[PDB]
Amino acid sequence: MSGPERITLAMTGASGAQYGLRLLDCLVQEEREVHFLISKAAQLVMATQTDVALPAKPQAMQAFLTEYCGAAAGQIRVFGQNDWMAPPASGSSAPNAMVICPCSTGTLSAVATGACNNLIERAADVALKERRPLVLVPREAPFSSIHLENMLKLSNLGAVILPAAPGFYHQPQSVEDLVDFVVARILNTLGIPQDMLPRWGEQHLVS
Amino acid sequence: MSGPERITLAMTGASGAQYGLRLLDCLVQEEREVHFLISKAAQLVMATQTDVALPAKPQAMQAFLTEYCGAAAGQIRVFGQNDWMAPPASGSSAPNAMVICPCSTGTLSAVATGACNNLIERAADVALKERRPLVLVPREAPFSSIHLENMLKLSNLGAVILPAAPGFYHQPQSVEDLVDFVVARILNTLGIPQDMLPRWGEQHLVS
Amino acid sequence: MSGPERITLAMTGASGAQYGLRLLDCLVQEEREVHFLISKAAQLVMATQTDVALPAKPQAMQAFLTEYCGAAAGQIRVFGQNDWMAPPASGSSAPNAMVICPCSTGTLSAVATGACNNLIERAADVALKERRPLVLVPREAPFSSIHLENMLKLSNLGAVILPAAPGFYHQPQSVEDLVDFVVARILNTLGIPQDMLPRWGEQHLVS
Amino acid sequence: MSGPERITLAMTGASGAQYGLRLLDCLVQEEREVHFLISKAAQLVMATQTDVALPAKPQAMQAFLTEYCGAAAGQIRVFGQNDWMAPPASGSSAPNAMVICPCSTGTLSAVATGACNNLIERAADVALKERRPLVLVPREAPFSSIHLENMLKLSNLGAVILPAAPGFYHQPQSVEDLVDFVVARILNTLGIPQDMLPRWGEQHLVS
Amino acid sequence: MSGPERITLAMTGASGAQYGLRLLDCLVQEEREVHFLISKAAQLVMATQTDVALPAKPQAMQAFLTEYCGAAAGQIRVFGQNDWMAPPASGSSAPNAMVICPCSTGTLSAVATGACNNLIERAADVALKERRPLVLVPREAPFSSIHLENMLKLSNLGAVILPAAPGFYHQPQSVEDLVDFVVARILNTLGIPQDMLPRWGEQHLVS
Amino acid sequence: MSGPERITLAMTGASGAQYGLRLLDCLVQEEREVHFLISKAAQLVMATQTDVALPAKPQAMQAFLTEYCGAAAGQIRVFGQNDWMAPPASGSSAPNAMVICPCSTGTLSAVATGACNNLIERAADVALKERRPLVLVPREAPFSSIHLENMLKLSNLGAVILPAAPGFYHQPQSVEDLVDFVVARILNTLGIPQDMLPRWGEQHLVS
Amino acid sequence: MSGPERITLAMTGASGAQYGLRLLDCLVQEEREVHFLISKAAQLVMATQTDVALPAKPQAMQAFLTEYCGAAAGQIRVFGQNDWMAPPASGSSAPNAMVICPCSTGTLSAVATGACNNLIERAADVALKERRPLVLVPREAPFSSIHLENMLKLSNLGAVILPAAPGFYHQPQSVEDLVDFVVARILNTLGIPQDMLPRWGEQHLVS
Amino acid sequence: MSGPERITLAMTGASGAQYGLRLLDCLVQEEREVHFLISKAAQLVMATQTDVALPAKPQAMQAFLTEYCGAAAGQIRVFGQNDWMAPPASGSSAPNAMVICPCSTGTLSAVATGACNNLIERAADVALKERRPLVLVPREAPFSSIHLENMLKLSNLGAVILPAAPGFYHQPQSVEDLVDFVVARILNTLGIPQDMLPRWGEQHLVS
Ligand SMILES: Cc1cc2nc3c(=O)[nH]c(=O)nc-3n(C[C@H](O)[C@H](O)[C@H](O)COP(=O)(O)O)c2cc1C
Ligand SMILES: Cc1cc2nc3c(=O)[nH]c(=O)nc-3n(C[C@H](O)[C@H](O)[C@H](O)COP(=O)(O)O)c2cc1C
Ligand SMILES: Cc1cc2nc3c(=O)[nH]c(=O)nc-3n(C[C@H](O)[C@H](O)[C@H](O)COP(=O)(O)O)c2cc1C
Ligand SMILES: Cc1cc2nc3c(=O)[nH]c(=O)nc-3n(C[C@H](O)[C@H](O)[C@H](O)COP(=O)(O)O)c2cc1C
Ligand SMILES: Cc1cc2nc3c(=O)[nH]c(=O)nc-3n(C[C@H](O)[C@H](O)[C@H](O)COP(=O)(O)O)c2cc1C
Ligand SMILES: Cc1cc2nc3c(=O)[nH]c(=O)nc-3n(C[C@H](O)[C@H](O)[C@H](O)COP(=O)(O)O)c2cc1C
Ligand SMILES: Cc1cc2nc3c(=O)[nH]c(=O)nc-3n(C[C@H](O)[C@H](O)[C@H](O)COP(=O)(O)O)c2cc1C
Ligand SMILES: Cc1cc2nc3c(=O)[nH]c(=O)nc-3n(C[C@H](O)[C@H](O)[C@H](O)COP(=O)(O)O)c2cc1C
Ligand SMILES: CC(C)=CCOP(=O)(O)O
Ligand SMILES: CC(C)=CCOP(=O)(O)O
Ligand SMILES: CC(C)=CCOP(=O)(O)O
Ligand SMILES: CC(C)=CCOP(=O)(O)O
Ligand SMILES: CC(C)=CCOP(=O)(O)O
Ligand SMILES: CC(C)=CCOP(=O)(O)O
Ligand SMILES: CC(C)=CCOP(=O)(O)O
Ligand SMILES: CC(C)=CCOP(=O)(O)O
Ligand SMILES: [K+]
Ligand SMILES: [K+]
Ligand SMILES: [K+]
Ligand SMILES: [K+]
Ligand SMILES: [K+]
Ligand SMILES: [K+]
Ligand SMILES: [K+]
Ligand SMILES: [K+]
Repeated sequence: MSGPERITLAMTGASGAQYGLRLLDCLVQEEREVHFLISKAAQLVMATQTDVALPAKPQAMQAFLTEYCGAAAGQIRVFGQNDWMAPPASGSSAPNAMVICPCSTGTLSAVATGACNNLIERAADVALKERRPLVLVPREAPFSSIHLENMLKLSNLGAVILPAAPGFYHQPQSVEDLVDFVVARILNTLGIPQDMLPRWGEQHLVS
Repeated sequence: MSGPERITLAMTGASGAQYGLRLLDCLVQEEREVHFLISKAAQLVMATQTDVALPAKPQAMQAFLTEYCGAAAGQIRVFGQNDWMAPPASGSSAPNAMVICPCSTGTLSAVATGACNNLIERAADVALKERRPLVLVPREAPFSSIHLENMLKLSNLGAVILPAAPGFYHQPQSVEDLVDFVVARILNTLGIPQDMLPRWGEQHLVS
Repeated sequence: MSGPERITLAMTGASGAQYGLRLLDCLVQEEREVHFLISKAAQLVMATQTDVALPAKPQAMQAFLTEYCGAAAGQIRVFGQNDWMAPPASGSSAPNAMVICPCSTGTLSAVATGACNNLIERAADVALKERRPLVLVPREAPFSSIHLENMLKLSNLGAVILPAAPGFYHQPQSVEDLVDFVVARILNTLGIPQDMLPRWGEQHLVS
Repeated sequence: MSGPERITLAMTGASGAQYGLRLLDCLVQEEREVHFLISKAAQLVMATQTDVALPAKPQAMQAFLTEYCGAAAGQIRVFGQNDWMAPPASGSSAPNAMVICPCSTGTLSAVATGACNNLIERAADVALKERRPLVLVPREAPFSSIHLENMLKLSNLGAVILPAAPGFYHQPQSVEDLVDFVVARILNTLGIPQDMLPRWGEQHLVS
Repeated sequence: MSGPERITLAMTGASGAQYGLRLLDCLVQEEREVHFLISKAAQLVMATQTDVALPAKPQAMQAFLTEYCGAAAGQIRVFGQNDWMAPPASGSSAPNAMVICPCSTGTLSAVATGACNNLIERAADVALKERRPLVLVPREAPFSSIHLENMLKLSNLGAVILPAAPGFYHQPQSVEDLVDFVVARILNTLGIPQDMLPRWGEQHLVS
Repeated sequence: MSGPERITLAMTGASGAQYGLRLLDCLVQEEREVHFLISKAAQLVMATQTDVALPAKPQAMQAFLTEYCGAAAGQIRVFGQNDWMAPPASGSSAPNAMVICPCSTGTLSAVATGACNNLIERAADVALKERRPLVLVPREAPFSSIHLENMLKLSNLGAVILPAAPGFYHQPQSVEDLVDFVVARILNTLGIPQDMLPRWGEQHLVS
Repeated sequence: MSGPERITLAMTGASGAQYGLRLLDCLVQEEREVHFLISKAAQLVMATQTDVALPAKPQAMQAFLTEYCGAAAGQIRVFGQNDWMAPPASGSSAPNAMVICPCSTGTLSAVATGACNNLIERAADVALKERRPLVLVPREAPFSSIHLENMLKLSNLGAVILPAAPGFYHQPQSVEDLVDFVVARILNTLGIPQDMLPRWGEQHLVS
Repeated sequence: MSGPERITLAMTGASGAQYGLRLLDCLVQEEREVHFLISKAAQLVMATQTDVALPAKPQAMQAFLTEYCGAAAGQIRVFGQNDWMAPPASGSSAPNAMVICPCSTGTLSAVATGACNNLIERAADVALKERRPLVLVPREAPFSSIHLENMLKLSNLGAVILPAAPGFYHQPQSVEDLVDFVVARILNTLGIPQDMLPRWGEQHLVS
């Protein structure tokens, strides 16, 4: 397989739960293992703004998502926000790529300053210290200088800042086509195959 | 009226021509005067990726857009990329708010470094030196450190960096609802009335 | 009216609950709408160091403060520390000026780094990204370099750093006259009328 | 009226006394109140290089300028260099816009570093802490790196750096037309009406 | 004795003469030697805003303060603003702790930039080069970025920035109790005994 | 194969056309696909200073280079300076390593500031945002501070700055041996096999 | 002769064509060789705002200026905006001092960032890398922070930033006397004799 | 003579001994005095990679080089790596220009940080403190960020960073023509006559 075997996928409380769910579904279809983390605010976002009824407790959530995605047994692991026994809490874990999708401005801040107040924050701290892939998908507008300084610091350290800013050059016909644009760019960044967004200019031989 | 009487609206060659057109249409409906600028690459973007057939020459373009938006005579002015006689080229002009929507990474760079290679770039140079509103709507993913340093410099100087990153909390049902989300935030930033996005929590009295 | 129609007033756990209460009372008398936020530590400060018995729950608190200030019905809204449905959580809300009075060093830190761990912190994140007024009233001594770097970053971004450092040039005769000095400066910063502190030198014609 | 009711106009010892006098005269004609400050070196500049015989003492100076400009009684207030009873010494004063025209490199330095050795310097310190308009009109050539760092620091904080660098695009026929160019830009910056410099391109409809 | 034998106490022209006088009185009661410096603006502040009639000349002032505080003969030394023969002008002097209380923003600026235009400024220059204690008690609101950068530079070099920002956790009943709060913190910083402010939590054994 | 399948090779107007041609020829022999870009100034450099007669138009150029290198059909693609349909214009393209050989100081500047005025500049903007290899081969002497700051910024972001500074430790006998030294280092940087420069010390077992 | 034998004089599109022409005329009278460069925007400025009818093409322009100034044959050389065969394009050229008079903010930007999009920009890049004199004569008001950062960077590298900010201490009676003031300062900076501005205080023996 | 009478020529252990020898030979032919310094690693480079058999000891080396270059008696002085009696060790010496050709990355580091571990390093420390010419000829590829930061620091202080990066615009036919290109640029930087590289465009009159 091209790309990582295991992805830590953290959802935080920005608008854009759709991107996180679609990414989870694509990662499952490419037979990757997913370590799934979700914040309390992202639970509120999904509950109040989508019609996905995600159970609260980690075991019930793991069962629901496994069904939602047609995943294989053990393929999706769910860990709670203080579960320091989970692999992402330590750099001695097996290597995983991490994506925070969507990434709230508060989680962006925590990651940039090294705050470790929950497993999502610690898992990012670990990704950075181990030089493992870390992709952040912020969804905010406007971006303040605080936001931008936090993104720049992390980009300078090798994190990928991939805003939830879809393009229109594939002639999107639905919300889903926009969601898929961003998910495709994430998978491209991770080096995981995707067929939602063609390779620009692949057939163009001469100008 | 709340907000500026005159907006300089510059379209550049990022993906997202839809946002610029929708904004132009909303600004016309709020009876503002619009000084319209468009780059050669943004012409290519509109031509090759929308089904708006925008004429090439400024006078023909002014006629087309006036029709497209139902604008009043003289309400939309169009200026070409080297027309230094246009009001935006000088700070002695009547005050206008400026929005670059969408804003390519190259135009973001030019603005942040003070390059003045065309009227769009000069018009931004002028907005900043006069302390007149300047809103940039970048549409790129990922954002590199180069992009982020350019946005941060400009945000620190009082420009508003408003990425084309729509939210989902109004339950969007179409591409157009996403486009309108970003346009609404622009109009909110400018202080111009809009009814596309409700005021969050306006009826919420107690927690 | 001169000045903002709506103020988000956040009280945090620094010494100086008196300033926050006096400001709330003045804002009510100038017929402004107040969105009131208070941290758990500021509850402890008021409980253990004032003889204002503030109820714990938001609805009971809203009733108490409305009585305390002689406010009109709906004039004071109270929101709890995780109530993301409240207007201050989103920039799509109606514009409000925000004052954090008093501002603990921990809340100063959170605001300067973009941490968003409660509604007060998020509401400040929003104020800054929207370019809406944000006034911080720290009460600490000494100020460390950490404190000072956090204040400087925010001042450079357009927040007003207004320490709880009263002046003596109005010949204060009581604690209340000192409290009113600081409240007056806040209201002056906000552009809201006040008659507690005269306009210096207004009658002085020549030197 | 558009623009501020009251302007603090400080003249310091750079070459260009003409600009300060012309500005004072225009501000009087637009019926603004002017709080006039002048340094000892600027007195020497006016005395030795203009044929305006400005009296030394504040009361005599106030009488002379009131005559010179055709001002109304009390319209021009004059304050001496240590008169801390004057409104500009305190932020509790009524709001004024401040212009230092011309601005010597030493006064530029004092303002940028926060030195408060006289009323002009203090009045600028106050303008900056209150977020009130502050315009500096330096007249020096070359600009050293010291000068440029001082201007940049202040520009970054929201002061307007408006060098005494007139333009030629109105076809100036006299020294006075050059002086008026700079005065016009000052008044434009302040938001005060002026008819000396037309609005560039106001009649230009299309390119 | 705990703490320094000799304190250089400089009063400058900020509002808050009360703090400087109260500190002088406490230092006298703890049998310390005080080298007293006062600026011309601080003389104006005391004259116009307190009912302490401080004589102008150093010898007359030394006599007055010695009486005011019940000091011993030679215990208070007074030095004028250009008296370079005074111990504080040279680092070869016997070691003293220095406190500038209150500290105007102009004196803060001078100290941070190394300006040495009077004995107070030089005495601070010396304190910093000798690594002797230097405490600054600014009294200003708002603090501008200029103020904050000057405080941060000095704090980073080991000066103590102790704003005149009293706390309310000792249940102050008068202006004097607020003044004493700040004076207590100064004496704590200096390591000099004081009984005005109890030791927080000294009797609290367990949570 | 070790190393990238596809290289974007941009030639710009520095002295050293020989290096770009030799690299193109080596890349062809290692059966890589080459997306070839050349600036107008680099055309002038090749025309006026080499005896390679490179046709002007992209299709004619593609035919000429395919012959020059003995390339396979479609192996060399040529794109013009505004051809935004070419793969290098978008990060959604298939991954390529990019080398700018030689790299003029103006192209170095454009890349470091994010200017995107042609396809070479955009292609570098894309390489950096996608974290794809980007190698710059400047040929200038002296290097100014402007040059050096631009190289440092890009090196800090992960671009490889490989000046056209050949070594002499392989005992070069001709200009071609010097050219091959630099080309070898490029291919080593890219991870592409080369046999022009031996592996230093590969047979040295002990000191 | 004192000063340089050869000056590269670049005119760019700021207001102030008069200064460039007057300087050219003075340089000719001091029998210097002038390599003359002019941008397209500066052609528009001269055409639309002076009554100097400057031919478009370099040879016709060289003939016109030679007549205008009474220059000797070959004394004025004119080079077009892409003529890389001209001496200023290379540091291997004979040494020249360079002056950009007037200097637009866009040309200031290009020089400060190292952009080399035309011969003027390259010629400045070369001046800086060779440590040859480079004088920039900006004419803008206000100066933004972008402008000021660009000037500071270049001043720190040894370029002379000489704004078109004339002085009044020679009692100017006409526009021409103001123009000559700035030209005199340029010639003083270059070390070329001039008799338009006396040497300040040359006859003053004692104070 | 144009240029310096005395050059300190230091050879260090980068590849490119040829440049140092050729420069020494040209300096001798222009009848300059040369103070020659060579590191132990540069001895190894010359020994193992050239067929110049340079004696080890300073006196034997001085004799050999005097013969090699056809120098006059005393024209070449050789000093060993700890000979602090040599003129270059002190700024009280007669002024010399210094060139380090070639300049290893370790010697570049030492110079940039002020390390003074041998006479070459000290001689550069002295050149910089005396503001005497200092030219560094690094020969490395790639340049790391460490290298680039060290070059930038020194360039900012007025050292000339002249990489061993020859140009091809004189149609080089041999290794020697490339070596001579770099040597010519060095001599141009020093202001010493050379006829190896023509003056670009000297005969080009018009574009
Ligand atoms: C409906 C809803 C939408 C939100 N949308 C955003 C958003 O788009 N961007 C953002 O930064 N925060 C948004 N927030 C706020 C955060 O959820 C909040 O700041 C929270 O503290 C984030 O916590 P977390 O980072 O642990 O998920 C939203 C909250 C809610 C309730
Ligand atoms: C179809 C198309 C889509 C593009 N989309 C983007 C984009 O989303 N973001 C971007 O920064 N550049 C995009 N570009 C590239 C720019 O158009 C290019 O860098 C150009 O130089 C911008 O010039 P301008 O800033 O003058 O409009 C796109 C180009 C094309 C043809
Ligand atoms: C009685 C009392 C007084 C306090 N006074 C201060 C103070 O003056 N300044 C301060 O920064 N923190 C003070 N604190 C501490 C904070 O309350 C504490 O750091 C807390 O975490 C702040 O949380 P908050 O920012 O959410 O309100 C005080 C706490 C108590 C109990
Ligand atoms: C005739 C004259 C002209 C001066 N022109 C300038 C000038 O153009 N720019 C400047 O910075 N200083 C100029 N100075 C010097 C200042 O006046 C001097 O540095 C003084 O200290 C400024 O003090 P002030 O800032 O309190 O007015 C001039 C002085 C005189 C006498
Ligand atoms: C009544 C009065 C009150 C003042 N209060 C303050 C103050 O609170 N803070 C301050 O920085 N300056 C204040 N100033 C201004 C200064 O005294 C002024 O800037 C002066 O130059 C300070 O000089 P000094 O630092 O030598 O004492 C006040 C002045 C007066 C007359
Ligand atoms: C013959 C010739 C040689 C040049 N050599 C160099 C060089 O070695 N380094 C350089 O930075 N620029 C050199 N230039 C200049 C550039 O070509 C010029 O600055 C141009 O604008 C670069 O444009 P480009 O980056 O789009 O290729 C040379 C130009 C010519 C004509
Ligand atoms: C009549 C006229 C006057 C101008 N005056 C100025 C000016 O004073 N300062 C400036 O920076 N730009 C001015 N500009 C704008 C520039 O000419 C413009 O930004 C252009 O791109 C500069 O290009 P250049 O630097 O290649 O000459 C003016 C343009 C015109 C038409
Ligand atoms: C054959 C040879 C070639 C070397 N070439 C280089 C080179 O090109 N660049 C470089 O920085 N170091 C090169 N080095 C390494 C240095 O000589 C080494 O780092 C040494 O410590 C430099 O010491 P010096 O600066 O006192 O001369 C080379 C060494 C040898 C043996
Ligand atoms: C949960 C855990 C064992 C953390 C320690 O991990 P690491 O050594 O800090 O990478
Ligand atoms: C096109 C024009 C007159 C530009 C000059 O404007 P400004 O004086 O630089 O604001
Ligand atoms: C609670 C809420 C809808 C937050 C989203 O606000 P915004 O789009 O980030 O200003
Ligand atoms: C002259 C005077 C009362 C200065 C105090 O003003 P502020 O409180 O520092 O704005
Ligand atoms: C007044 C005096 C002797 C100052 C010299 O003191 P120091 O040597 O600078 O500490
Ligand atoms: C030419 C093109 C479709 C550019 C958009 O690419 P990307 O989304 O900015 O990587
Ligand atoms: C036009 C030309 C030969 C440019 C090369 O000059 P240089 O070697 O970069 O000073
Ligand atoms: C070898 C020697 C006398 C070094 C002292 O030189 P300098 O005073 O540091 O320039
Ligand atoms: K598109
Ligand atoms: K949502
Ligand atoms: K007072
Ligand atoms: K003009
Ligand atoms: K308290
Ligand atoms: K070698
Ligand atoms: K004058
Ligand atoms: K060449």
